[PDB]
Amino acid sequence: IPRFGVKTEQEDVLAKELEDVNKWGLHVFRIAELSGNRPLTVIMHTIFQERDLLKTFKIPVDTLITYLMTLEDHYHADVAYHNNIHAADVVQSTHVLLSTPALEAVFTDLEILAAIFASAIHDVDHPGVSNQFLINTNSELALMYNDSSVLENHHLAVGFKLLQEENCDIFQNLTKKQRQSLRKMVIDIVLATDMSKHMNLLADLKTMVETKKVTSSGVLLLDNYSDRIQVLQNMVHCADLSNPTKPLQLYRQWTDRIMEEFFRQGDRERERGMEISPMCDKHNASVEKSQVGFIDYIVHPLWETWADLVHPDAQDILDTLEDNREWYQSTIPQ
Amino acid sequence: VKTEQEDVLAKELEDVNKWGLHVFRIAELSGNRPLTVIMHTIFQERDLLKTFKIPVDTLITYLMTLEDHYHADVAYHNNIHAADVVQSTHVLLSTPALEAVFTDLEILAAIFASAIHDVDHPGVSNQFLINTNSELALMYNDSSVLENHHLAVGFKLLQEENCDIFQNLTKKQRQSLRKMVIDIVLATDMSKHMNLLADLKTMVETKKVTSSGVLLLDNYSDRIQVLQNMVHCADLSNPTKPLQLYRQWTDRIMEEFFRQGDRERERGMEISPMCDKHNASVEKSQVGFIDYIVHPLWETWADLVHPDAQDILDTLEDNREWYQSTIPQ
Amino acid sequence: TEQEDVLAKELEDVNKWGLHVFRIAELSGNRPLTVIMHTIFQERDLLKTFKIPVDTLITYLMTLEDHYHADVAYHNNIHAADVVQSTHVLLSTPALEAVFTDLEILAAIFASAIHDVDHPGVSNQFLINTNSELALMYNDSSVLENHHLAVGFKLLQEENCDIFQNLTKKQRQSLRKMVIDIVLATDMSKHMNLLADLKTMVETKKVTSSGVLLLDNYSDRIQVLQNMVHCADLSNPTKPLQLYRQWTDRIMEEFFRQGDRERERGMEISPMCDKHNASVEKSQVGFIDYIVHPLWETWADLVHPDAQDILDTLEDNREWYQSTIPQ
Amino acid sequence: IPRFGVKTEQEDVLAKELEDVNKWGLHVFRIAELSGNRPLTVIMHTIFQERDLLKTFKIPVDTLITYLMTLEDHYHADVAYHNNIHAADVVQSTHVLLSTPALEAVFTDLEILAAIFASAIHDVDHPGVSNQFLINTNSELALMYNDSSVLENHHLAVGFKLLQEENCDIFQNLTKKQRQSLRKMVIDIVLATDMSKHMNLLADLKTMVETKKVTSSGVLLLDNYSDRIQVLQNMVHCADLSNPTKPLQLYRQWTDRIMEEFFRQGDRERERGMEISPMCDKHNASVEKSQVGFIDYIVHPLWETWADLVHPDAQDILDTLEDNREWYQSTIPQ
Ligand SMILES: COc1ccc([C@@H]2CNC(=O)C2)cc1OC1CCCC1
Ligand SMILES: COc1ccc([C@@H]2CNC(=O)C2)cc1OC1CCCC1
Ligand SMILES: COc1ccc([C@@H]2CNC(=O)C2)cc1OC1CCCC1
Ligand SMILES: COc1ccc([C@@H]2CNC(=O)C2)cc1OC1CCCC1
Ligand SMILES: [Zn+2]
Ligand SMILES: [Zn+2]
Ligand SMILES: [Zn+2]
Ligand SMILES: [Zn+2]
Ligand SMILES: [Zn+2]
Ligand SMILES: [Zn+2]
Ligand SMILES: [Zn+2]
Ligand SMILES: [Zn+2]
Repeated sequence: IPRFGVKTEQEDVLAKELEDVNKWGLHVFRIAELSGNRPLTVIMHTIFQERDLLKTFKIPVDTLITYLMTLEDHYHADVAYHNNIHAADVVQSTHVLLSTPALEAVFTDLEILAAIFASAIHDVDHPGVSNQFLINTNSELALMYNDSSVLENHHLAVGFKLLQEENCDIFQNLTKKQRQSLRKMVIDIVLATDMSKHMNLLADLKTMVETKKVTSSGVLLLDNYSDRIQVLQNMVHCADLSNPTKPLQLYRQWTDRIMEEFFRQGDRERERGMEISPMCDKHNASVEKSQVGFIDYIVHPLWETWADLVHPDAQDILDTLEDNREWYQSTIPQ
Repeated sequence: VKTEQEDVLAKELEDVNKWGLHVFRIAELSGNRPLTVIMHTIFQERDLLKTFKIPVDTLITYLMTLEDHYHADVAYHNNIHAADVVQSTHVLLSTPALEAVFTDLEILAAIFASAIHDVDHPGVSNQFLINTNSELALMYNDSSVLENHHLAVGFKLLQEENCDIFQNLTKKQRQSLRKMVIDIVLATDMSKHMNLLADLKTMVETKKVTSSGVLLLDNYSDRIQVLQNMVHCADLSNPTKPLQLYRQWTDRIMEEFFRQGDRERERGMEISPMCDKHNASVEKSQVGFIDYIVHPLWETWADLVHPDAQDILDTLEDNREWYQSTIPQ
Repeated sequence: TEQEDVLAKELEDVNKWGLHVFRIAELSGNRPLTVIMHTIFQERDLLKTFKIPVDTLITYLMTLEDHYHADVAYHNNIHAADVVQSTHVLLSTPALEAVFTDLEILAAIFASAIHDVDHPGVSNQFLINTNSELALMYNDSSVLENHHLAVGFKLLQEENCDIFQNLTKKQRQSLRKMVIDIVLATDMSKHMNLLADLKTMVETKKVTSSGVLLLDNYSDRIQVLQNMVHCADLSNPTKPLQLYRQWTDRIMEEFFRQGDRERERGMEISPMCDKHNASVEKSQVGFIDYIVHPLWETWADLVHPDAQDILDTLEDNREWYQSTIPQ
Repeated sequence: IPRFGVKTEQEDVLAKELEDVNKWGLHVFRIAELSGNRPLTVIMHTIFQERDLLKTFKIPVDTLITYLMTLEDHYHADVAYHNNIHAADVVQSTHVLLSTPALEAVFTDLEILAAIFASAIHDVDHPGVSNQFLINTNSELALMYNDSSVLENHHLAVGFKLLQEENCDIFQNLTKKQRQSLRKMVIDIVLATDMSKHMNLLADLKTMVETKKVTSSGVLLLDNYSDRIQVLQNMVHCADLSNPTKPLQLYRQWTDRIMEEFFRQGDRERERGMEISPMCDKHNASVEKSQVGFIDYIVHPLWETWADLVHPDAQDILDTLEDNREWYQSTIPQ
């Protein structure tokens, strides 16, 4: 995109926007336009360089860029929510959560690499429909994964498979030991994004906040793998369910996108004479009531528990959530 | 009772048997279901549901399912191109020179084959899939990767819930249908164009017609060959359509080609031919496409059903001039 | 006929815990899974009940059996045949008499028949360490088990093979879910947590007035079915010594081959797979003590006292092997 | 790290057997027993060392052995004919044919590697039944490959797929251009092994013989890829059909195996109520007539043409073929 070794006017504007990668509330949609619809590539690249992950894991730059573009190319541009913009956002969000004071120096570079790589592939090749819809139509995807976390298993499978395309193996220089460890952590994290796992994921997290233990600096202390992976699973899970905690201006865009996607599934289900899934009926919808419900039963209980784990780090995020809830509350038409 | 969108749609569907159907218009009016609507319309028109005892619901379900597997984000190789090739083949099947030459099964094969010939097309060429070591290319050994895939997906989609539209055909019919469909779709791979055309010419030079001018086809070989070229012509019929339609196709294919070029540029790959938006020649390209591929093909087909395709050759030669006089200097 | 007079005679034990499966494999021409599944389907009148054409059932069974590897010493068609017949008997246990619908009975038996289809003779960890296509497809999670399910269902799609063609949509979805639930439960890594939940059920155990076990909701009925097939899969040590020793030789042969493969490859040799540092005897006793017995003891406490003659046979076979531990 | 790729205390007896690696009639069955059923791994290792392919293409020793073991592991031990022994034999036979005087210095190292690799993977994961059988039972395999060269397309896919297992990428150090060339040549060679392409192949070979050209040296002239790949295809095709041209003792063993595999398909076809395939009915078998017919209508016509192409290099191969043909003839019950 440059000319004579100097940034283009667009690149410069993009570079200036990217300066907020370490802040909750990055203008992720602005970055998607500026990057020519390459939010996931540019943001992952910026984060890998910010964290010096290329040197640490000897990842050639071109291989990194080639894989990222290939990964992004596999997110469907025609899907309203579960696309490359959602992935870029979950990546950036995870990146911010990883740098929380309460977790400073808690994770190794490899665990950090896993949290981020997992965030980047967690919804790749999402068809824009739920597991249940895939299950009810006897799709081969459902047949292949025995109707269990179909999409999630698929996202993982594809994320790894793309490492094999020409000059795409960003892990070519890791030892078998590192790769097996990285791989197990990424799998554990992504499978934990299947909402059907939510309740139990939160139950275990609350419990961890009970036996919780720290140091004289308030920094968390995680004994073994079981505790460290649990924090990472919930971290990415929070990032995936962070739309409601973002400045309303961003949140509203996420709401329109998820509803647009749900409504498309409802239309397809109606055409096919299937029962219209919950919240996927544009003729009997309550965008405001549903967002309030989403917040009261899932998002608030999750972030509240997280804010507790890293208290008081996630206070502003928690305040924003509660504020956005009241805003949606006051919007319900009587 | 009316419902406007319905009157305007059903009205447009009235041209289903005519070369020049306003397919883009039908796509809009049907809420983006041109393949479902047109296939179904055509299936009724030819009385196909009754002949092969295809339950309506199963057909509609399979059609929407198939249509759902064409990519909405692909400018050219999407559900609209599929619908067009289907309808274009439906017209070519009714040409006088072939009157009553094909059985109902063979008619079903040419149409189903047209419906799935490009399903799940990613918007990029075989060579791009090969050069990047895509899972698809490795699976098909770099040979007609996409075409093999289209077949595989088209058939596979029959196994989804209430999607087996051939559930009442016999093992004999299913076997015969499968083989014909496979032969037809694999023939759409452009790398096989030159040979297909040559082999077609040799057939015209043995054109064993009747007293009415109706072609004669004995063995499966002659038969399948006409079906392969028929579908091949349908697939390559954009230029022979009313200028207003042809122009939309041209804009669509270029959008897709340029998108591939941008992809290839991003990856540092050599930009494929006619895929560089910075070094384009839309007008010059189209003219060349017509002279070296489309016209040579259509002149041969019209030479097999003479004079059934005169208006087709005329519209072609006309658009050929329109784009030509559009060449800057 | 000179053969079936012997076979059919041997097949008269289908309902007894100790059938001579090996001899049956001989007499049937290495078709124990096809034969035994056939008998059991007639015995329970499953063909007429679900309107399964005879030709279709047999074609599928043969197709299914053909996908069990003849070169694998343990995880072959004989293990499959045996787990089927064993699940068959466990379903007739008094404490469960008339507790399961025919669909459920179908699911349990079908799940048993396909539970190990296309087993390569090596463990999930081996497929994982080698970056095999199977492990990459299933994200190193219950790799073999997911595969067994996929192939089992997939083979229904072959010529004249859909034995569930005449089931209603509801029956198909129900069966499908249950078969998956069962087979995924046979992954030994799920053992500990599957037994813990079985015991928690043994405590709050409740029966009907007729005595027969009272199975409330789906969660309770599937969990009982999961553990049942799991018991059938780990039944070898509870059978008569003669049979049991044949299984030990077979499992050890398969394990040693895997060990030899890991050695040629400079891979760490898996536990009990090193033929140069073997302990066939101590291992069977340890297998019986820390896994098999605890499982069959919790099952005894569930269908008490139905699983009595079996549990004693287990405790005896242990003594025998222990008396063979060198030192 | 052992001497012949695998460990064996019979190493001395194995070494003596492997001395004939460059000779037609190597005791392949004997080598299989001595290598612990690793004839493919041992023979490929020996050939790569002799041709110096590891050095030329920077193939790490351990990567090659791991791949060969993996590849050999995917030939089925329960299949009597299409197993690792047949693959080892075809590899070795192709190796001898590549060394024929009439072809000296004609092929590049890359083309030699392609011919040998293609021979090694040409029948991998063979089920022991024909393409026709897989097509008539609606096998998943036939569906994936639209009933066209089902087995052959699969042999190629598996052979290439296995390069992705841990430490199995023997082509990791080849440039992109080399990898594409090799891949195209291997695909072209293996697909030509489908017997349904036999007549076109032969007819084409005869044509080339008709206008055959030799250089200033006594070697064949091949300009374009088209003439080059054609010779390689016929060469491997000849190796695949070389059983009848080997010392009778070896030939008869091959005959028993193929018949055993054919009858197996025969029994399976009758169990399922299928029409038994030709030469698969153990109840109506004429093993001797069949071998004679096989030699008269397929093998001899092919080797006769190959002999002319490399005249007089394969004169003894042809002489043995005729001696063996008479042996089977005098074995025909009357
Ligand atoms: C901010 O919007 C949302 C953002 C993200 C999600 C996740 C994506 N898919 C899910 O099931 C949860 C749901 C949302 O809203 C849903 C809750 C109520 C209606 C839709
Ligand atoms: C309407 O034009 C076109 C319409 C359709 C096609 C087919 C789609 N892919 C192919 O390879 C042929 C090409 C066209 O023109 C191309 C040739 C020159 C420029 C683009
Ligand atoms: C009859 O023996 C056995 C029978 C069955 C099994 C199951 C099959 N695969 C498993 O992982 C468990 C293990 C046996 O013995 C093993 C335990 C110690 C050595 C081998
Ligand atoms: C050693 O003989 C044979 C050796 C090799 C083959 C090839 C392997 N598979 C084929 O289809 C051909 C066939 C043989 O003989 C067959 C032809 C007549 C009877 C069997
Ligand atoms: Zn998701
Ligand atoms: Zn997500
Ligand atoms: Zn196409
Ligand atoms: Zn097309
Ligand atoms: Zn198992
Ligand atoms: Zn088992
Ligand atoms: Zn072959
Ligand atoms: Zn072969």
